[PDB]
Amino acid sequence: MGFKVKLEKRRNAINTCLCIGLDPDEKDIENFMKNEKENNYNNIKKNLKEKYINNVSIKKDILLKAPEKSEEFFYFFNHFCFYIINETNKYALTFKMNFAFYIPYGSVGIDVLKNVFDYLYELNIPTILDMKINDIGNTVKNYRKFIFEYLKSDSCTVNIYMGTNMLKDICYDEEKNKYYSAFVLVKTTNPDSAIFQKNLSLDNKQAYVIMAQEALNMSSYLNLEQNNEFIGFVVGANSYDEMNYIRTYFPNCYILSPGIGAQNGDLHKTLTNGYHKSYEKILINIGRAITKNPYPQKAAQMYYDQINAILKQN
Amino acid sequence: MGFKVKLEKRRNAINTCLCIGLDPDEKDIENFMKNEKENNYNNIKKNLKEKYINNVSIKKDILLKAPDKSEEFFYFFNHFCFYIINETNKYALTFKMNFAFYIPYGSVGIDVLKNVFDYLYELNIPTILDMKINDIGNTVKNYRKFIFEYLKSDSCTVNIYMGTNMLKDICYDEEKNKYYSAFVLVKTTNPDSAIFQKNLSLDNKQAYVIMAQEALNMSSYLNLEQNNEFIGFVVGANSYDEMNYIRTYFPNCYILSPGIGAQNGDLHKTLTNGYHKSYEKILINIGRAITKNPYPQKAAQMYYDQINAIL
Ligand SMILES: O=c1ccn([C@@H]2O[C@H](COP(=O)(O)O)[C@@H](O)[C@H]2O)c(=O)[nH]1
Ligand SMILES: O=c1ccn([C@@H]2O[C@H](COP(=O)(O)O)[C@@H](O)[C@H]2O)c(=O)[nH]1
Repeated sequence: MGFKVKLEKRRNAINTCLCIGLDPDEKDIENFMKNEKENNYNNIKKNLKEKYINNVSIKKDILLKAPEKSEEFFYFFNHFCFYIINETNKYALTFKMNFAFYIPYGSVGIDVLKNVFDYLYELNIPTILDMKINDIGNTVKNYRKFIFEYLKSDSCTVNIYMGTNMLKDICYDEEKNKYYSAFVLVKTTNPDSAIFQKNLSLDNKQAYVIMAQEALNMSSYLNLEQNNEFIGFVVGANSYDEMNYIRTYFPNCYILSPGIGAQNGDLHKTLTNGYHKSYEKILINIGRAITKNPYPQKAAQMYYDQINAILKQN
Repeated sequence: MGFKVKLEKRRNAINTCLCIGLDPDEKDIENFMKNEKENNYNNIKKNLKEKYINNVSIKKDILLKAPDKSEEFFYFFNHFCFYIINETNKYALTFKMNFAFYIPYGSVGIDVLKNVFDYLYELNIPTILDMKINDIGNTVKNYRKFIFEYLKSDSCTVNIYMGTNMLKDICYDEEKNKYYSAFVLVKTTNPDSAIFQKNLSLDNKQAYVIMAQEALNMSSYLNLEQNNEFIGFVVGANSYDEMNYIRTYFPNCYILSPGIGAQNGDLHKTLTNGYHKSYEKILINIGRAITKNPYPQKAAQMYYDQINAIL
């Protein structure tokens, strides 16, 4: 229907802006495999009872077999992702998945990535692919096809330092007359992100302000928000004094904020600075704090309740 | 094994700085399949006669089949890349392959990319993966493993706008005590690349300059060049005023320059601005002008001879 409408519907459904990050590393997979075998696959057996696992399109036969040795890594990697989604999805307004974690093993991880997006799409849960794509317009069309046609993602992240015009070939497809949403990197959770995003300037404005400004110019040029799509901003949770300014200077803009949890922020200051009455425009991404926690559903609910309490106090 | 030594060794062997870009699109694959079907698989049959094709590690049971299905697209895509490598590798100092062209179909294209790097690695031809990676240090280690451990690439491209420190987790691996090379995006061939790389500045030095300096400071901090690795710059062929500034201000730097051919540059002016006696420090990337040309070897030789004349 459009990412804007889809986000706004689900926010009424579950009343949160929590964005769960699903970034499984190699140690998450082996710990999951060892724990399932020592506990008689209690989580995997629960996955196979879930409805939508019968609708994934890649190696469905292998995935539904009860515990083909070369497929062992594919099996537990994919089932670990189902486990996290099954355990925590009721608290998630959005799921964000970083492309880097699904490529380091070659094609096998892309098949897992495809199944994860198929799974979330049948749950009708909004998705974000954190791929931070950037290239010339001819080349970036390949990224658009992978993100929005193959995976059927709702959105992705973009690094427009090479030029804002790349958004014309990411957020718009003239041949299908289709519109897509994206989050451009504005201020990032790197400790040394300032050297370029702060200390560079044009007309006594810091680079992140000018980059956010240029991003919205492209958004209006492509008429995304008339098609219920948008171009948003990635603003790190630790950047409290740029967050305010983004919300103040650009009201009604969508912000994706990572850095709470594994990178050690303060949730109240982040959410209040980026707050908006439509709080789907202030997505709080929490990944490793949930996915590496021993009781993931318990962890998701903890951050779910904390976010709602800070919303009420707004 | 070091990238600096590998580049300079091969440069003496074939005496060129041509970088052949292998960016096959959807129509390159369909056209290759169509012509192979019309002409009794003459190029695919030539690919299977090569000794080194046995060195690919993914689905060799399909790749080495006589030409004959769900595996049909994978087969012709993979063989098209081998076809180009077989036709043109004698003129290439390095091969650069842009990750974007290998992902849009899902995992199948990554299998081709792996086999392509396997093929080039056994031919001992230097490789570049044009992926322009950028992320936090924890995340980018995954790119380093995919690029330098899985594909065994010699180098890749990086966008350090998120912070120079990501190079610490790309060009160096503390657990293995291994060093890798990279090319940082400095000035790009976008028509509107100026909006950020030119008009942004610190104390009236343009953003690309401060990014280039910050890139080499990181290279010196990691002691890359004593481990026969380096950090280089991506400087567009059309940017003659910055190409010359980089060559003078950073005299011994490695430069990777794309944009000649399909993006309508002038080879003489680009190469002269960035020239260095060790001309492996000025790689000229040519992609579509060769891969989309009807006679790829003839086009590669055309640019090879043209580059050699400019010296
Ligand atoms: O400025 C940014 C942009 C994106 N991410 C991504 O967000 C996720 C953070 O998850 P975690 O730190 O909660 O585990 C990772 O995928 C990371 O690459 C950041 O951490 N900071
Ligand atoms: O500033 C840049 C940086 C990288 N590339 C890459 O170089 C190749 C262009 O070669 P060609 O096919 O245009 O000849 C593509 O992979 C493209 O993504 C550019 O064209 N311009």
